[PDB]
Amino acid sequence: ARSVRHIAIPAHRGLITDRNGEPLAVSTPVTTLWANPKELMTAKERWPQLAAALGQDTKLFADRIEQNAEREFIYLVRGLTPEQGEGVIALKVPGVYSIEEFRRFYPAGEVVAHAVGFTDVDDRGREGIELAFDEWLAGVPGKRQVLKDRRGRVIKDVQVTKNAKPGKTLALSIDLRLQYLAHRELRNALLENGAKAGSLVIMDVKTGEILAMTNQPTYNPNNRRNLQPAAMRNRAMIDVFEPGSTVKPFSMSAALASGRWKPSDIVDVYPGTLQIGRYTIRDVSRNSRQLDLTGILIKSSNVGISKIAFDIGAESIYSVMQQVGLGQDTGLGFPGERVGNLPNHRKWPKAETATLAYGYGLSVTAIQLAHAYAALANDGKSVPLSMTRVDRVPDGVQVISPEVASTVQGMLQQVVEAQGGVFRAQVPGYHAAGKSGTARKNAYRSLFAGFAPATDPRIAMVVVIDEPSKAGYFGGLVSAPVFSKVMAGALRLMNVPPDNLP
Ligand SMILES: *C(=O)[C@](NC(=O)[C@H](C(=O)O)c1ccsc1)(OC)[C@@H]1N[C@@H](C(=O)O)C(C)(C)S1
Repeated sequence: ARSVRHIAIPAHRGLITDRNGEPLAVSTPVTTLWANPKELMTAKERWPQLAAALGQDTKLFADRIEQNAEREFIYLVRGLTPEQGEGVIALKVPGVYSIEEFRRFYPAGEVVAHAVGFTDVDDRGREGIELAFDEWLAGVPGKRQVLKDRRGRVIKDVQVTKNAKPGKTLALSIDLRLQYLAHRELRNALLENGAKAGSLVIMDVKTGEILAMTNQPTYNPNNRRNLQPAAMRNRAMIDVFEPGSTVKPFSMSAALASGRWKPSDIVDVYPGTLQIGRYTIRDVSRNSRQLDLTGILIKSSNVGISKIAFDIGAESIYSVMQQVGLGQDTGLGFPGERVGNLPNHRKWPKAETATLAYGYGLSVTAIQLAHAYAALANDGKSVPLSMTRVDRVPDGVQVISPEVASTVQGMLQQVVEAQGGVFRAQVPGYHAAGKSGTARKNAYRSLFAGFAPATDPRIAMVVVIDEPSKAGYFGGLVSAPVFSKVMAGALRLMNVPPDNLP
């Protein structure tokens, strides 16, 4: 006859900003319309105007009400503007009710779609930060007591038994200015090279903060009608790859820490191949005999790094890679984040020793690679990763000795600045450091990973471009130019003083 029931009071989802307070996700007030069929059934002459207001066929609308004439609740539509919300309310139909709800808008849209993420139809987080910090952002909902009659007509609002608590504001580590630069330059590299996909990550080597994370393809998270799923992949965090030659500096770190190698030591790489039973190690350029350790990185000799790997043992290389976080949990607690794999064999045969040392037989993400380079640039100290603005920097872990990291930094500066090096990664006005890669998946992954300024490193960056088709595929020519252009702008946006001085 008269029954007490409780209706959920939706809560306003917390504002997401970039590190500078620019809005990235905002809760917009929407109006949801529900109906009591049992009441609607007493006012059928109003139905047609309501169907039209909801853009529905009059017969399909009517059929649906009749089919649910037993129920006391149905959604009519979720998530109208309050202006179109009022339109339907004006129609004054018995048994139509309104709930005030919230809809996310993403001001920056596709520029930061993967990082910021997406909410489902219930305003819960579903991809990216929205998912990872859903508990922070969501906000516990409210409860109001209503009286209903036996037909389920809402007679009376009685009281609020639990206040809605709004979700909490969250400032990302992302800098929208760098995020826009990275986005623009990665899109243009994708189109210039007719490539299938790519990622670019920018990290603060001192604070562990991710300043930019971008992927192609991307999508407009404000356009909830397409949802092409391949464009929704946050590739920087969920696509694993063999990193190939971008891990040679970690091989070189193991070599320098072994006590068996100094930078001026020499390896004979002639004739640019080496038989390992069934396997044959090949250098792309084979006009070399004696190379020093720096030369082995400038020419990316697989023969040279392999011979060093045989001398020092796979264990020492595995150890460095594990300590800098290759194939390791990032601690970011993004659900569905990929960890890849760094297989720890007890002893390694020669084949597996060589392939590890030049970046096959492990799987990593662009974010792990960027983090690893961050530790190398930060004098061998790994600072924990963050996707949220860091006020108080947590203690880092010394994973490579400062002398060794300093020495390898210098070698990577030579990889960029030396005769026959990756000149396309040069950053006019600054000393930049890094290493190119070109990985087989004929299908190629183009890689460049590095940091700047070499004098006092601030920024680590990774560029991954999947299946370039138009103009070659070497990391040194496809990805290096992107690193150059994004590092040119990012350093200046952060007011990092040019270090290419007397
Ligand atoms: C590292 O990435 C690199 N890559 C290769 O040797 C490739 C392979 O595995 O066959 C490759 C050779 C020709 S095209 C792809 O060594 C494991 C070397 N580093 C690359 C780079 O710096 O971009 C080279 C110079 C292409 S070879």
